[PDB]
Amino acid sequence: MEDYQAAEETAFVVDEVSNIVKEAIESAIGGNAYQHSKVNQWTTNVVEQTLSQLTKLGKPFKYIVTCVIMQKNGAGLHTASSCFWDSSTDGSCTVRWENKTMYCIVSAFGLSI
Amino acid sequence: MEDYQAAEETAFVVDEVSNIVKEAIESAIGGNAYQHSKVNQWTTNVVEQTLSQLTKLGKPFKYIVTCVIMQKNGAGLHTASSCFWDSSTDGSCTVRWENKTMYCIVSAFGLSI
Repeated sequence: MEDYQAAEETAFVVDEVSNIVKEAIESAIGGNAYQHSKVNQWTTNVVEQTLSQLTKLGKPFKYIVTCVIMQKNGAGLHTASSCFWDSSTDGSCTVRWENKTMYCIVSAFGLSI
Repeated sequence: MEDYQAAEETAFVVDEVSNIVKEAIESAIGGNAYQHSKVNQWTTNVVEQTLSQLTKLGKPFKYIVTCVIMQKNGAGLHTASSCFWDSSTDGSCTVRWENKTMYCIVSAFGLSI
């Protein structure tokens, strides 16, 4: 029982990362519409909140967070991520959020130290 | 002198990864115009070529490759990333490529094992 608890403590749980990413996106973006001059601040705030929460987790992981904001004007969006790590300890979580005007794709990667 | 060569061998060279990514983008994409049906193939080929070359480098790095391909239709693009590793060993390299019709941003992250 103790070993499973320790493994869960040291594991990269995708659900909590996705929750953190959703909370950061909503806090920084929320109901706000797409504005080109403010995409800089929005991406910065989302990534900073996500990395702060991931560090607050206390898990022995190096974290890499990437955020993409795109305007809804008919343009096509495709994000793909293929990597090379140890699948037993490192993880990734891609969260797609969208409102009436804007796509926000945030990919978080946690690699064991 | 030997220590410097060993460090350079084990270091995440930004320029080498940038050249690898540019080569992958040119090989997979080249001068082709934007086609939504080909974006999946282009992204997959770019990422796999980048990963293959980075693994052929022989450096003890876990590699993360993310590719974004979007049509040019007047919408402004921003891709942002902020992370948490040991800055002395792990590195990142983002390459922005564009033609008449499409933007393509590829971010590669090499983390020491």
